[PDB]
Amino acid sequence: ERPTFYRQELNKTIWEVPERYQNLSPVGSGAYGSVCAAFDTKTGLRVAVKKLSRPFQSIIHAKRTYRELRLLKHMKHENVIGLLDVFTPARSLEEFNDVYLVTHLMGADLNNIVKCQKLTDDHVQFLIYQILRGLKYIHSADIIHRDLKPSNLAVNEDCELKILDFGLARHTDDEMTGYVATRWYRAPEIMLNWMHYNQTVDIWSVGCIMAELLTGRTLFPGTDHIDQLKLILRLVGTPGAELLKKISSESARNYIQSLTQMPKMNFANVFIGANPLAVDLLEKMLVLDSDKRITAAQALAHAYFAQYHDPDDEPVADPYDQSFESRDLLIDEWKSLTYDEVISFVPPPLD
Ligand SMILES: c1ccc2c(CCc3ccncc3)c[nH]c2c1
Repeated sequence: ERPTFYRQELNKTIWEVPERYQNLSPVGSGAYGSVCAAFDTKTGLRVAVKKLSRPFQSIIHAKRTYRELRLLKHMKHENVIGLLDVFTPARSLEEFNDVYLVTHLMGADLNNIVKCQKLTDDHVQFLIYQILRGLKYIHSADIIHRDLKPSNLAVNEDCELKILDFGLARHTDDEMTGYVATRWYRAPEIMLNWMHYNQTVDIWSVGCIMAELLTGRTLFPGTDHIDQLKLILRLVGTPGAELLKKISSESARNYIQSLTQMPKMNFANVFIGANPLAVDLLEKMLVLDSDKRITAAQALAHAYFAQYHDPDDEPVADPYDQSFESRDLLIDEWKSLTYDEVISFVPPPLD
């Protein structure tokens, strides 16, 4: 049943992993967790192993660890990060304090691709198709990613794409401040807290990404929140009375009304030389009123993706029980719940 584990110190941290994982080599960084690349001798796959930093330190961390594991165990889709394995060296709940998570090793993110390679319209078609395909899956389980940007999209040498790094923790105010890529892909309602957000925030992010694939350049590289809002409103226009009413914040609504009114720009004169179907799709995604944006399912049927669209191979997710989110528990209760999820994990099959 239980595998044999071996110990190894790598960069001032003790990795204790099953024997199946060999040639552990440190990768990236770790405020969320330390990450090693390894070779999985059971599957034959190169894998990334994450050891969680201080998982049951507070109630908020313990719940976040449970949330991450619940979410990762659910995701079973080609275009979304899947769990290969989850383990602990603990033999009981009483000595449980470390969680390790295993997934397929990724080399390149979409940021590396747009920076370093020239992309044809067919590449943009295929890349955006795959993001939307994964988003249809994610959104069908009532999961909102909340933080789609090129650095959270893993891409291989065949242009095959996966969505990673879900909005699990809140960002700090400081990492959202200034001339930063962490805010450039955020929908303005979430960036400025206009109203209760919903899954359509992710479609805004896809439009920003699509635009950057087409031009090679950030669409809204604001130097701060307000500079970024001005860049957004220059392109899409200032809001009308209908959207203004939906902005629940009185001060945010007051500030918007201080701005000089601007019409929506001609997107064919911004996205010069782009496929007219790409421009049409962008106009449907980069809509200020979140209720009027195209959804992922709607966008997959758009003519831009006619080469790739297959309605029989665009699956939806199994129902995801998210009722834990409204629940208030103790640390040892979240920890016990987390332990049950580690021990009940079944690896995905062979093909
Ligand atoms: C689940 C979520 C995240 C991770 C990580 C860190 C992110 C990553 C993913 C793939 N390759 C390299 C780095 C490693 N393993 C994980 C398991």
